[PDB]
Amino acid sequence: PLKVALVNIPLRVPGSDAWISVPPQGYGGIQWVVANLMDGLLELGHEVFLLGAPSPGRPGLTVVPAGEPEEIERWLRTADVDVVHDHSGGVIGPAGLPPGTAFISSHHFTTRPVNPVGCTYSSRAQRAHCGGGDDAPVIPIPVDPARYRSAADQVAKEDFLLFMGRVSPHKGALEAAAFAHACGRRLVLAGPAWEPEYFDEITRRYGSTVEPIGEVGGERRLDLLASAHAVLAMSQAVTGIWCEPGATVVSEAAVSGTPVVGTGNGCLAEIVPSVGEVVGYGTDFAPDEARRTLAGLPASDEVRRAAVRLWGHVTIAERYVEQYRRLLAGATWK
Amino acid sequence: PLKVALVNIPLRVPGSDAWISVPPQGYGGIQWVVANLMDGLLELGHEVFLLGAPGSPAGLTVVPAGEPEEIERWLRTADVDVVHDHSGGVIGPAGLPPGTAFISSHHFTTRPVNPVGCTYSSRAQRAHCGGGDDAPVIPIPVDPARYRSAADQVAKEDFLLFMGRVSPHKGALEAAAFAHACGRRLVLAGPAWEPEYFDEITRRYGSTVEPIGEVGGERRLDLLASAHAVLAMSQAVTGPWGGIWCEPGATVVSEAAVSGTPVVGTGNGCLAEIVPSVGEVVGYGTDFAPDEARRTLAGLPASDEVRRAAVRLWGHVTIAERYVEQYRRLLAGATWK
Ligand SMILES: O=c1ccn([C@@H]2O[C@H](COP(=O)(O)OP(=O)(O)O)[C@@H](O)[C@H]2O)c(=O)[nH]1
Ligand SMILES: O=c1ccn([C@@H]2O[C@H](COP(=O)(O)OP(=O)(O)O)[C@@H](O)[C@H]2O)c(=O)[nH]1
Repeated sequence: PLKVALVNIPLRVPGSDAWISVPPQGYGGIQWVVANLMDGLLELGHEVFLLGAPSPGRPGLTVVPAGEPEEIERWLRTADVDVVHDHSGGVIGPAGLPPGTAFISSHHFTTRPVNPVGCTYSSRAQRAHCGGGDDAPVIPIPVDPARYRSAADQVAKEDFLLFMGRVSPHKGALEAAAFAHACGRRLVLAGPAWEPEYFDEITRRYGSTVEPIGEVGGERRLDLLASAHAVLAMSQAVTGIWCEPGATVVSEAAVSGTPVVGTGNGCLAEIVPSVGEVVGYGTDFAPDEARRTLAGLPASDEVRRAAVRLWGHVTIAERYVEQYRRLLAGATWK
Repeated sequence: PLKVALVNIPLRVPGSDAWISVPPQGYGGIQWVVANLMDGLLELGHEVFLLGAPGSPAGLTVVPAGEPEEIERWLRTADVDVVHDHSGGVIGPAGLPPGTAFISSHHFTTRPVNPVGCTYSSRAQRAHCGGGDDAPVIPIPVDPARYRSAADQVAKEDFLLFMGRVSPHKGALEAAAFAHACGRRLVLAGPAWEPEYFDEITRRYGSTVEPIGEVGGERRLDLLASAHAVLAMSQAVTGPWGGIWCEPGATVVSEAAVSGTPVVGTGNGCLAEIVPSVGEVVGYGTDFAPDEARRTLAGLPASDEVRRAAVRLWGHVTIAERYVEQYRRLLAGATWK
């Protein structure tokens, strides 16, 4: 079995000197990746060391009290692990690691990575857009069904469409509102709204469709993912040009028995069709084609099974351990 | 002489359909770099075609292509010698007519889409973006004619000035901490898009900071000119861009300096390279000893000193000319990174 350090993106609760946790109390895509990843890792019986997230006891899991990047680099210089798995985007790197420690990253950004050697990408669209070479492995966002509402949880479906993410132009909140209005359905707008003008223009334009609820967390987040009719993942090629790297909410919605309407943006082209349908860019959604797009979305059972088949936390973590071992074997790229 | 197509970063005005101009109506430093460069280029006798900024004040030609598709269609048919990208690779070399040269100014913390024919505003940026030793470094240009002069005789005021996004990596908090140490006021000019951080500042340093929100036009210019110093306190903090923050070119420094205002900054990325020309580099974080920051503040150079400094190092003409040099190199068949 491996000892594997998971370097989470080091990040402070806004306003606080407290840390954002893995998993996160609210908004936080990468911290969710690490959490369904570490769960998988541990189920495979690997030893996990959680860094950049000083956070929640389970066997095999060590939460290192290191969050400051220099606290991490220091801890990592003397750490007795086999695999440094960076999820932070290069807050730390390969140099200064003890000899025979393998370096690996999962790339979660639209920009080219600090550390392209031993880098992995959420999608082929991402790899391409970041300049990743052909032998660079593409490994999707993983999802632990245990973190999310199951069929056994008995959460009933309701009428609304759901947006969960930052209320920002590249996330397509306005386009979500335009789709939901085209279907004659409410959009619950769950997410941090930090850009006032764009928020106000959403409500000015689709005020009667959208219900803004702010950033959400814990039980509410899971109940919302579980109950929504569809989750809207409508990222837009705006200024990068925005290419969605891995689209965290697509595995969450699907694993919560919720199908997805998204765009073909970056990674959405590759994953959305497995659990829903891809629509075009913009806000010009003809109503009946839209309601028609809604009514050919799979059922809770089929998306919940596609999620696990394709992105299951154990399956995906096994795809990573095979890389860790290529690395430790003397394998490299790119 | 040359016709240079200059690609601004195409961005809509928030909540509107209209475009952010060059120079920008408010906040935006790529849009100023471009404005300041265009000035230089226009002065040196070249023809400029401004893309990525339809609707801007119009030998300049402002092209009505703002959308990247709109821009790249125009580029595919234009008769220009040089395409100069400032957008971070919203467009690229492929599909330009044969013998059009490609060059970018890299304005970002992250590695560029178009590493070939890329230039960086600072050596920290180039190092940090993985740019080769052959990739020109050419800092932010400043056109003095865009700012207050000595002749303008703007009366200096007591206050310290922050001018940027009130975000953590820009160190608004730390600037408030530095102003409080000096016993001065911090005029906090800029977009506060992040409530809790901004609430964090006002909580710790409420009698120190005067938040005014975003500014432009004549208020902006006067503020740059009347401030006792400008605060450029970027922090080596982790971010949404991914990685540690590393200030690539720090446009506000050149602005301050050419306005007769000295700068107190950190050593973050480019700052280390430009701030000691026009003021003092200080430590990261909020722990400033009063008397020592007070020292730092009274030891800063005078208006005349920094203005001579800005022009000398970052003069729009002198900086546009180092670009042209790079344009001709490319058209002559040179390459790099
Ligand atoms: O109010 C919210 C909005 C979003 N999220 C979470 O934030 C992540 C969104 O990350 P994603 O990669 O989909 O969007 P991005 O982080 O790229 O903007 C997902 O885990 C969401 O469940 C949340 O917890 N509360
Ligand atoms: O209220 C404001 C705040 C900032 N700025 C301008 O915003 C740009 C800040 O760019 P800088 O490179 O210093 O910081 P960054 O672009 O990385 O946020 C500069 O031109 C400032 O003069 C402005 O015009 N009004």
